[PDB]
Amino acid sequence: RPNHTIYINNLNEKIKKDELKKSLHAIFSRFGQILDILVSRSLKMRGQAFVIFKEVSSATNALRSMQGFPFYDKPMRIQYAKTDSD
RNA sequence: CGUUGGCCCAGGAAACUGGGUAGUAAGGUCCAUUGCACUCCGGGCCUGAAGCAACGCU
Repeated sequence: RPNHTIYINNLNEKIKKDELKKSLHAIFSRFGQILDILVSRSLKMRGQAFVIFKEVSSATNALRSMQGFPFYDKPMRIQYAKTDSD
């Protein structure tokens, strides 16, 4: 069940928040329009991020073509989210 | 509050960018976490900032 944004985890716990998004935007800017990419470093939200797309088309593509993309030396694990208040 | 300069932290090869003007932001390190959020927030230790000027606006 596809969704505007996507949920990525297995991300590099050690990388700084602001560098992380930039790093991400770069890797996904090509798929469509990013409404926002959400990045937290708390205990619960860490090693994981939500990037929000313009349209559920980019997503499926991002997801299809980017699974296990070795990113900061670690294969990203990508999912469709479940909500996002756009 | 704001704009222009300073100055401090962070990024950068720079130009330039983000933020800020207290044991806090930040730097280092060790443990614990594979974790679904949208107002934020694990723990230990030794380190650890600048904190000005002119002008303008209710």
